[PDB]
Amino acid sequence: LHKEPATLIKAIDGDTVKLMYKGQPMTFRLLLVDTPEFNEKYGPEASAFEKKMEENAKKIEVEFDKGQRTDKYGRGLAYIYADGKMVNEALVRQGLAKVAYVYKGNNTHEQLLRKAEAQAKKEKLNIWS
Ligand SMILES: Cc1cn([C@H]2C[C@H](OP(=O)(O)O)[C@@H](COP(=O)(O)O)O2)c(=O)[nH]c1=O
Ligand SMILES: [Ca+2]
Repeated sequence: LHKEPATLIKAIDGDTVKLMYKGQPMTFRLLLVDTPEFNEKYGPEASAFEKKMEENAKKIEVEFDKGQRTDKYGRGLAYIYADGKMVNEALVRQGLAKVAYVYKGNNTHEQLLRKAEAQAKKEKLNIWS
């Protein structure tokens, strides 16, 4: 896998964000995670966390996996990095996202995120509280 550039356009919620990628606006859906909807318990906290992480970053990157790069809704499917730190992993590690939507051939960082989930659950953080 390879990191590619992108620039924040707008935070949307815990697991979607609008980025400019190859000079075009795109909505991205974070691979391998599920945040609560804003509507839902810890939804606003997940959204805030993503937003702060992305907005505070000097450099956003996107990293596609080996399989499909867009979903059925035309969202890009990627791992997103903020100043080299994976947003997908960070949400999971803080108990603000569950590992979810693990489809074969876009699951390169599954075990990394599962480990983060186990640590969050051990610490009874947020969703695991
Ligand atoms: C994360 C992810 C979601 N999706 C689709 C599956 C779900 O379909 P449905 O909309 O039919 O439920 C939806 C979940 O996204 P959200 O969690 O943003 O709603 O996005 C993929 O197809 N591939 C993926 O990697
Ligand atoms: Ca969601």
